[PDB]
Amino acid sequence: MFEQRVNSDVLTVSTVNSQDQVTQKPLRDSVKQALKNYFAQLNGQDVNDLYELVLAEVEQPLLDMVMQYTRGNQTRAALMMGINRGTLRKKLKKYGMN
Amino acid sequence: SDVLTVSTVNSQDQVTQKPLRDSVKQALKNYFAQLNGQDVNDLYELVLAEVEQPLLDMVMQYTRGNQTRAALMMGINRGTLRKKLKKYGMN
DNA sequence: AAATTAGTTTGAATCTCGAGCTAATTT
DNA sequence: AAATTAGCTCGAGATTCAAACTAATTT
Repeated sequence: MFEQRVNSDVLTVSTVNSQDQVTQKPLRDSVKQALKNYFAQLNGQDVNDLYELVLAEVEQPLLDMVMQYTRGNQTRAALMMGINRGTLRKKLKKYGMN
Repeated sequence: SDVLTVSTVNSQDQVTQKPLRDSVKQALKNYFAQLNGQDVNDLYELVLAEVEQPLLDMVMQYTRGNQTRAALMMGINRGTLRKKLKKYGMN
């Protein structure tokens, strides 16, 4: 009665295909594309922060959204994110959202 | 300027970059809409996994399997990297 | 009025880190 | 042969955690 939703189709993005149709592709694939494009524009420059870089690009929208969902309620936001309330306050401060 | 972007296409078949954070934002709005007040619980490990896997995968490809060079690029410890590689069964 | 949340501290537990070593692999 | 990397181990330092609490806010 319940069709399987694989982990990769839980967070998805609208895309356009070779027959000009709108389809949902995983968010992972967006991340793959951002990076292929990041790499292509390196031309041998040194990177030492790729993890923090990516992590930010993802924490900011996540906090942004969960805070809107909870209408500013930090205790609720922490409970649905699955992290300590203090940890959250730390992150909110890090991105100027407190 | 924004280093992490993706390609979008509009109705006039013109292509344009957009920040990766915008995709994430779309994805979450879509997730929240799809659940109607069902409780969300581990949203941080969820997203982090969706992002850490293709990150490891792309960097390992770029360094051709070299874990030591990979960790250096990412700015994390070689142990941490191995640990993450274990976590997602890429070993 | 009661209930919940914000803001804060304290210490325990978990993670991340560099460092250090040898065997295997690449150069 | 020399050089680098993989796979370990061991603390040390940093981070996340849950408890506590009271003031502030929302219900």
